[PDB]
Amino acid sequence: GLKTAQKTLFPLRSIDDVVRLFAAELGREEPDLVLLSLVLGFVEHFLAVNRVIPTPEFQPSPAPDPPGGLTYFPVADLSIIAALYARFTAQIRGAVDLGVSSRELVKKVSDVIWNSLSRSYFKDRAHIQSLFSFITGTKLDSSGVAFAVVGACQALGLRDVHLALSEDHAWVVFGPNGEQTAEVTWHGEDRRGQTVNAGVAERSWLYLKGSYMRCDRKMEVAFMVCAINPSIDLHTDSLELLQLQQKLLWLLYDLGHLERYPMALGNLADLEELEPTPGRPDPLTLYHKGIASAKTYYRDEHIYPYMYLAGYHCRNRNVREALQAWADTATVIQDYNYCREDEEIYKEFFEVANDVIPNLLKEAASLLEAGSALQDPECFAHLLRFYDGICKWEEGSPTPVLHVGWATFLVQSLGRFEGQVRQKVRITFQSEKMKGMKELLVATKINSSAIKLQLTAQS
Ligand SMILES: CC1(CN2CCC3(CC2)CN(c2ncnnc2Oc2ccc(F)cc2CN2C(=O)C[C@H]4C[C@H]42)C3)CC1
Ligand SMILES: [K+]
Repeated sequence: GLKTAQKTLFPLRSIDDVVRLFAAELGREEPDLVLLSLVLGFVEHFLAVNRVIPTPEFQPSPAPDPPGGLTYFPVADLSIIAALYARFTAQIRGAVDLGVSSRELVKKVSDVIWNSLSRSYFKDRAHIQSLFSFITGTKLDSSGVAFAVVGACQALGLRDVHLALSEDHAWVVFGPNGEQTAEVTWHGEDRRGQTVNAGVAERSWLYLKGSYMRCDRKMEVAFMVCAINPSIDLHTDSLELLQLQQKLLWLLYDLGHLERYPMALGNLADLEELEPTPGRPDPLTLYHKGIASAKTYYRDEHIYPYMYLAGYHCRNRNVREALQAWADTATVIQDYNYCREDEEIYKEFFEVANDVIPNLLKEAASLLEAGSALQDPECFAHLLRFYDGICKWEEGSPTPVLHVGWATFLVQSLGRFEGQVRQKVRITFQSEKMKGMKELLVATKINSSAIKLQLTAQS
């Protein structure tokens, strides 16, 4: 059952109503993860899953239809939300018979979630992150399973069970000092029931060498807020869900609950880039706050803080700063071993190397044709440092990184820098691969076939 202080806040008729419910919950020692996730999932379902109103091309009279379209909000009645809340609690409270939780108990709660899920659905669909999705559709995405287990543990009074988050995987931590770990969901087959010890030991990006986020209840709220998915379709985001996420992230920010959450700070900066809130820090300040957070709390072993920053510089045509931030990105990855479950960060580096940097340099070339970053040997050195970090990442790893297609874009990006610029650098490389082709990189003529042979040499 819901406390009367919670019920008095319903019905929710606006974004602001939702923000007040979140503000009220975050003022308590145990913000109700199940209540809050159900509200967000309900609002998201009727704003993005079933879009009620779609998202026109002057005259003396008023226009027949709203000339700028409509935004809307689906009213969240207490009756609807409490009914779903009671459904979840009856389910969880019934399936387990009851300040440190044991491994046997955590596995039990995890199994309750796991075995409730549909046997066959597309695990990568949008809008199956929330407990609304779990209750009304018996479907959860990978990290949504972990969040639901944490939520179920809170509903059972297991105050020591918490969400653990890397940059692409989720599990639970528990025990005396939060040092116990259990896999509860799949990634990518599954390691459910295992500890994460072997993943931390293999130095894969997926477990961040142990420098992963151990949430408290307030960061679990921040997680579900980051989990809002505004996509209506591939080309259309719900303005309302973006605005809801933005107001909620600022609320969490002001309470200090994004201090140890770098990707949440980058998320907020991305939103401020599109819709700046007057009186708030500008996006660059927030991007640098996320980098400072990763340095302070996670040993500077996170990748995305620098990709957030680089992307902003890229969209703002700050070529020098973008290239330096990508070089900084590769400098963090170079100390990891590329493992089989690391595909997500691989795809991000792939798009940077083979699309975003080529586009950035083509943009810069269009300015020069009409000082330019393409005439700056520091920019060229940053490009080489980016590839050096990727090569060192690959070096000695169980999985190859570079393939022939990467060499095509490298040759093209090298060519964007005139030989007279390239011949000015004096660089030392970490990777054997880059050491083995330093002279090819600074030669007046760029030997495409040799660079392809060298970049594709087997690790
Ligand atoms: C490349 C760039 C953009 N890019 C950066 C990376 C994200 C996508 C956008 C930001 N984001 C996250 N934000 C906050 N919390 N977790 C996140 O990721 C995880 C982490 C562990 C998991 F197990 C599952 C997910 C997926 N996930 C989310 O996306 C939100 C909540 C539901 C969780 C991943 C420029 C930087
Ligand atoms: K390596």
